[PDB]
Amino acid sequence: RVLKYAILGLLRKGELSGYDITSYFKEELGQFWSAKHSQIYPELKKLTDEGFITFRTKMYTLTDSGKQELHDWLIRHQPIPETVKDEFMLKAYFISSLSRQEASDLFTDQLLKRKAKLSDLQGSYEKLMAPMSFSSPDFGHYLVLTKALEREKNYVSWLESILAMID
Amino acid sequence: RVLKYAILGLLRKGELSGYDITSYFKEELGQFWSAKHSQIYPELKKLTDEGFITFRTKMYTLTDSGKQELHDWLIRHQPIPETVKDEFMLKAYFISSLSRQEASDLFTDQLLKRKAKLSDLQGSYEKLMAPMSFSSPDFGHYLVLTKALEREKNYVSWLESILAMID
Repeated sequence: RVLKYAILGLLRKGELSGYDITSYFKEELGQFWSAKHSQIYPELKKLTDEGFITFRTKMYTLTDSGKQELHDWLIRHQPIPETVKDEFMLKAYFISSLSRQEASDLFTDQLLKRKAKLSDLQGSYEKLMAPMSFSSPDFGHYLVLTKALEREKNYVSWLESILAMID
Repeated sequence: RVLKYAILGLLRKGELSGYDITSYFKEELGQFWSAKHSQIYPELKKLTDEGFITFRTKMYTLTDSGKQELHDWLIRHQPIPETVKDEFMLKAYFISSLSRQEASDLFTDQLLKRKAKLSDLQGSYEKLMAPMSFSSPDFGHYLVLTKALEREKNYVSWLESILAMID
């Protein structure tokens, strides 16, 4: 039920259609929480049968039960997950099988793609910021944007310093 | 076949038993590439039927075919994946449903756990470094250690600066 709390959360500010919920997944949310389109409507239906959302004629809204379910999940302290899979880093672990030139080529290609990804994130940041506060309506978007930005900058920085060792 | 290239890579320096391959997963590799124990021996068997590894009496070794298969995968340029799921960041996106105090409590608990995780990584780093070079036999381990270190430092740093905004 990977989509349960994503959908409950998307509804936290009022009603949305199933189209709208899908677009929120295909846009700013499905960067850090991707959904298969084949899973949205089963989850919507399951949340309905569970009494967490209701609908009108189709526009879904949180029920009070759904609001409470969302709230309990938000404040819950969870163990931090096991490291997220990174296929490139599996390669890095096995670097003894690469020549110096092949490792340089591999890391350089990775650096290029992550700087390019960083560039897209810096664009979305300047678009969003075109004075942030806790209760600002965009604070949540600002949180995921800056986390992703910081993450790519650090990845870029690590790649550059390994390239400086390799080369 | 999530384990295919992890196992081929574990064998790149010579023969290993299935026990040894499992321990490499339960130790330094299964941090950034976890395996279910129920998947190791099916993968070993599949790689055997594929001619990528062979065995003696059970000690598995790469075949020349397996070495080539590993090599082709290493040098291949792949698209960088969609962002890795982070449940905490889904919460951060939905922060408008939290009071200031609840968000502070949530972020503070996250900061504590990631600093503690950073501490374990800094210990493994000082243990490993008890003068790194490209062809050093530990370079691969040094790559995954420093990537994970840099990653937790940046996460800690981002959490601290959000806490400085929230509080």
